[PDB]
Amino acid sequence: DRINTVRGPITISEAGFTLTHEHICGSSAGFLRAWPEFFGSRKALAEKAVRGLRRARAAGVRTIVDVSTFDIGRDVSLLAEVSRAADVHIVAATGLWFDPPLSMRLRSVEELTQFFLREIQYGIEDTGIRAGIIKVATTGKATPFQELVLKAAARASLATGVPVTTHTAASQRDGEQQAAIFESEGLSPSRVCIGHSDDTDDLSYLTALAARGYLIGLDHIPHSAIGLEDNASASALLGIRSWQTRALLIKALIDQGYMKQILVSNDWLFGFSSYVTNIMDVMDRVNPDGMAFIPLRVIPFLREKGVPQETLAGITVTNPARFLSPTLRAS
Amino acid sequence: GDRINTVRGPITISEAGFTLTHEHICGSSAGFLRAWPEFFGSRKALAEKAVRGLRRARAAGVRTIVDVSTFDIGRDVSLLAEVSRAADVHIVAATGLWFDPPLSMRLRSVEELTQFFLREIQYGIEDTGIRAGIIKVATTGKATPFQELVLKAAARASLATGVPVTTHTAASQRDGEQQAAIFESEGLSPSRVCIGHSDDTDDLSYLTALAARGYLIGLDHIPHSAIGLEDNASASALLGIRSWQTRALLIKALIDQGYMKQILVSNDWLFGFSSYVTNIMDVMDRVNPDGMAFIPLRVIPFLREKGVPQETLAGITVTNPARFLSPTLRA
Ligand SMILES: OCCc1ccccc1
Ligand SMILES: OCCc1ccccc1
Ligand code: NA
Ligand code: NA
Ligand SMILES: [Zn+2]
Ligand SMILES: [Zn+2]
Repeated sequence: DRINTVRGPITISEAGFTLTHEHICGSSAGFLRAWPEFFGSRKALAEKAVRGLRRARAAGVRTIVDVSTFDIGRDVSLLAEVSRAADVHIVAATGLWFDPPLSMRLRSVEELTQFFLREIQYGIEDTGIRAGIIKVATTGKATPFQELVLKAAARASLATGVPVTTHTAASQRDGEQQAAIFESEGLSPSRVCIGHSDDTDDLSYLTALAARGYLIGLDHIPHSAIGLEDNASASALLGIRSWQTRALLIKALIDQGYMKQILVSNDWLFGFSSYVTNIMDVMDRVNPDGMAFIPLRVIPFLREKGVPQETLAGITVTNPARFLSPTLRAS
Repeated sequence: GDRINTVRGPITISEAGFTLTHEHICGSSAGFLRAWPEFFGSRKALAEKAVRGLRRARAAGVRTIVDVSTFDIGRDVSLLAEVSRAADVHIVAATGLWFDPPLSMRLRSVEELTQFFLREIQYGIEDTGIRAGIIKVATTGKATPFQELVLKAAARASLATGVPVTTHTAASQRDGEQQAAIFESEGLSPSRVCIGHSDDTDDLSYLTALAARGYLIGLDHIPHSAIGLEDNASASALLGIRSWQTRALLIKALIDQGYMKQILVSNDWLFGFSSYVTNIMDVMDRVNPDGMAFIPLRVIPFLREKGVPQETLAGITVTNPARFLSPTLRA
């Protein structure tokens, strides 16, 4: 009946319109604290995040799920501060992305399970802030270490009921391997969201996963390097497909009957150090709406394409609630 | 330079006294200790262990240690300051980058890295005001492209501040030669550089040639040995099969070749170690129960017994470190 946020537990009904894959800051463990000037200042970053969150809130966003793990440099204190200042619920994550340091990479599945459980059950660091989701990732075939992470993520989810969300190389169909690993651990597909799924047009891939019960994360909607074909780093990161092409995947999935398995987001951020310098500026120019892009542009676009109001509400409110609600497997 | 920066503030050169130049309170990863303190029992337990060990080293005559843990070694300056104060041992903190930088660091330019190192030396680490007194870098064989950038930034930061540079090397692969070339290409004086883990090789030719050029030779792995643990692969790979006596004899060898003024001795010890296999700490503590006190309790006496005069021993353990650590700008 309750979802853990950086301000404490909230009831399922309080979540409202939720963005399921976002970040306050995309960084590295200890980075923000060791070199805050990379972002101007910690204060400047916080203020930027507050402005953006307030704008998203004005557009109807009530909660965001910050899928920043330990290795994405998640700073829960920052999350709590901006959540309170902007009055937006923020769900924190545990798990490991693709940049784990040696102290993590050398751990066993059992040790990692303990670490994920710690963050979900006791709290992140010494803050008492409990994670409400487990984030994992692969970029093509999983590495041996990534397989361990996925297994530990499954074990932690099974013990706590918190869902798992992933980063994929959609092109490479990472989702299938991820699903395989999760199922080998007994995890229900309904507890998993296969992310960045809009990065591919393979509707066969998407639909096959949906059919098995997985949640499909169409969270890269505003990501596009169109108009910047000349910026190699940006093109590499953002792609050359339009936001409309990506958004159309939502309707496609709806049309195929999987409206209840879709999760939409922007995968936006206010600071980004884990890539080339200046990527944030480039991204902000591409999508000035930031996290508000979904409600301001995507939802109206889909409605214009014939998606009914109730399906839109179902996707942005109902689906996230059901996914985030901690749910233990029936015995 | 009339003062050396320590975690408790500046000290005069005379106050350094007997100094261990390559040590660690804890060998970890950025943000690891704060995120998963239970890996070490607890933060409190680790601190207590460190205080006991530092107090024992102090009883044996050690007055200062140089903790060469960088951002990526998970250096926690607050922990260092706490233990320094509780044990009453001076601790010099480091800046630089070891071999496990996260993406936020690895994507940076030489100019960016330079600014980060300067920040830690001139202003302070994190928001603590604790200023680094040394710059740590590393290679493990031929430098990676990023490592070349790190070495160049380290040289630039050293040139602007006067603080020395110390390195991690794959000694048997003669990394010191490439390191030296890079440093020299930036105009850094060899006298501001310590080529570490030099006792890991039996190639005296390599060591004397670097000494002849003015570099400091760090014979800092003296107690590291897996003799008696052949059966333990991880430990063997890490510690080697050469005896502590064989390593200590290199100190004598260099003295005999006329380079007593260019030798720095240490143990490369730690109280916690998460960046390797689990349980490595226990294995190490069994191998060398004296921990950091190994140098003064066993090595100095051993050398004396082999004919090294007291004045020479004092010069190596007090004078050399003082000269090295004193901030010195190029004329
Ligand atoms: O009950 C059907 C309403 C609904 C539509 C879309 C997604 C979840 C719920
Ligand atoms: O000649 C001065 C005495 C000395 C000996 C060894 C190292 C540093 C100094
Ligand atoms: Na919980
Ligand atoms: Na300084
Ligand atoms: Zn993301
Ligand atoms: Zn070391």
